[PDB]
Amino acid sequence: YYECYSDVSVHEEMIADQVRTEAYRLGILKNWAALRGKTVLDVGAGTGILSIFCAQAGARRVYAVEASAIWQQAREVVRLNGLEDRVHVLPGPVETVELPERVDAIVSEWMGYGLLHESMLSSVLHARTKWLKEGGLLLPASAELFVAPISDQMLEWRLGFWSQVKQHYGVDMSCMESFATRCLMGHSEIVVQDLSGEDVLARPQRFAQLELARAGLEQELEAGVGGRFRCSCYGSAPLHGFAVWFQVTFPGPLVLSTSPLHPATHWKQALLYLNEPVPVEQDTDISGEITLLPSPDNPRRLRILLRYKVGDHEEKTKDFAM
Amino acid sequence: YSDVSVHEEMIADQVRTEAYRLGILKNWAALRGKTVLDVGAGTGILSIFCAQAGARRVYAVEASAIWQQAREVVRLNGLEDRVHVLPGPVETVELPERVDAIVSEWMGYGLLHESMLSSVLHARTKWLKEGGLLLPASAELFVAPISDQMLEWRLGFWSQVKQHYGVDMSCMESFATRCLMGHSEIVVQDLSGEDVLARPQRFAQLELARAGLEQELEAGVGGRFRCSCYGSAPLHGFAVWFQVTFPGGPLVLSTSPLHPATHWKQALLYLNEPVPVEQDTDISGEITLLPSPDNPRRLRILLRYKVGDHEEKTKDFAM
Ligand SMILES: NC(=[NH2+])NCC[C@H]1O[C@@H](n2cnc3c(N)ncnc32)[C@H](O)[C@@H]1O
Ligand SMILES: NC(=[NH2+])NCC[C@H]1O[C@@H](n2cnc3c(N)ncnc32)[C@H](O)[C@@H]1O
Repeated sequence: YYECYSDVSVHEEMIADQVRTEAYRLGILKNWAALRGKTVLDVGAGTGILSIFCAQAGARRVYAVEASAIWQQAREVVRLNGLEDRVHVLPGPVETVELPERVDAIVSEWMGYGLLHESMLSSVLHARTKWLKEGGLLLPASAELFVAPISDQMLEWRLGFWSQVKQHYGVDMSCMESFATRCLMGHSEIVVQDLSGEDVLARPQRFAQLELARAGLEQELEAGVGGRFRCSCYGSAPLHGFAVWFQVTFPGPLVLSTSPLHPATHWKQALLYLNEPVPVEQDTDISGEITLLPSPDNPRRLRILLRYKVGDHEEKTKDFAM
Repeated sequence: YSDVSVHEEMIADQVRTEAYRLGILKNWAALRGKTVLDVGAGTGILSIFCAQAGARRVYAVEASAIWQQAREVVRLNGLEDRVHVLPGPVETVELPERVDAIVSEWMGYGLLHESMLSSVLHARTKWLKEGGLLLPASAELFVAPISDQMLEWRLGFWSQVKQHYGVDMSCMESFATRCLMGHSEIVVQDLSGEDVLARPQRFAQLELARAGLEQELEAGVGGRFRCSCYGSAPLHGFAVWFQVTFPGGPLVLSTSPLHPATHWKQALLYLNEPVPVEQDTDISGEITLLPSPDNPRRLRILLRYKVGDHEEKTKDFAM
């Protein structure tokens, strides 16, 4: 983990994510009145680009706390922009860092795949408890989870591939389709893949909301985060499972979304495949509940417990891990 | 290989699958009425190509659980009379006769990574008749110095941050070069002809009919090379790729960046830093493909090179 964020690739991926980086830039600059002349704490600053956005927004003092080796690159970026007097890159975890003062605001890019995989939300909440002033600002302030049933067209392509071999090469391989379905759908993994609007089978349902200012959100991460949903299918298509994505809200309201209906990001969406495709029709009712949990082996690994019911079928469950 | 994705990836590789189909079908005269051994048949698609080419019998040996799907595929094509799927490794399988030909899809990344060449050589010694047909029959290894254009854009990205967000990050290019080039790992990436700095050089050839080739793989495979640069560009390292040659009745399946792309792409051997070169800059050296000391299935590459008047350097790559 320390080895990943000390490398260039993940930071190159995060900054080249134009939708994400421009959203944080605007969400910060939009809060100029709340940041002008104030102090900011950046949890997991990486290269320090968000700390510099806060200084450009008028912040008097920004502390860029970064645990991996990339803090030495953040120091170089900050001096390269002539900002080391206002932006102080501090190495180490935010839980053991020593600030000279409680800060007026906390900014952090903490979200992982499925919102909570390999996430540093607990590190941000730990910094909110220890260093945020009473009534301080949080950027982003909240995260919203969404779910929708899907008919993954790419999966349908990989499933029908074996029925298409004979047209191209003359060898009938349609008997592979039953075997390919079990291999691509029978597993219990969370699949990270980006879908389009054509894949969405019903109206996306918002099933959970996390307000980062709430005390006790820390304990609820251990118990599990999620909620219940109900939707009606747009039309007839094979139900492959569900897509789970998130958005974060900045106090303005600016929204950074990872929805398939909105421009793509590096998070894509988290796909929960059923064991087999399920035929559904227009106005088919799909209800259930989804819980985002830490894996019992690794508290940084996202586990998702799915409970669902399709029409008159009996309620089923499935247990996913990243 | 009991999972579908690797077989789906192999068959979706149109350049690879069509080359094997033609190397088999164009050998109809040599395969008509003859027997074929398919080493690692997987789904059995190559064994059915050999049947259409005219083979009187094909033994499709497969060691993973995918042999049950190949058993179904052969039945679905009405060919279980002359195509027989036999489970287990080719080293312990019992055939009723020696065969006239061997067909096998055995090449891995860098030709010899997660390859089954030894199993094919084991089957050549045990089951192939004298002078029998091998499909493919040989493999040719190539090297060319490269200026990776994708690597240069990944390096130049940090100087472009100030234009969009107003934060200068050009100090990262020095740090990104060490991280993307200072490692000692074989990078599997596909290049184009624009990346090639000099005329590709063949530095080794493997003849699959040769007994004792298996012992030579364990000592190392490769040879020397010499090339002069096309023009001026930063030298980032060397790309290694292969081609397999079928006996004609001569079709070649290439993984060169100058030829249509395959799933093997090319094996990129990056230097620690970029090296400026110009037109007619002579690059000489030697490359050896070896089994890793930790894992004999894992490809290691010893690179020894000299750029112009610079001192001869070496670098030790693994997959
Ligand atoms: N946004 C994400 N999904 N991940 C961002 C992780 C970034 O925050 C850094 N980071 C993670 N946890 C911490 C922590 N407790 N304290 C400081 N930096 C941290 C990590 O080094 C990397 O730069
Ligand atoms: N990896 C490749 N270059 N080709 C695919 C390997 C295929 O050959 C099969 N295979 C590999 N080694 C052997 C062996 N010794 N005997 C039989 N089948 C084998 C493997 O199960 C898979 O279906």
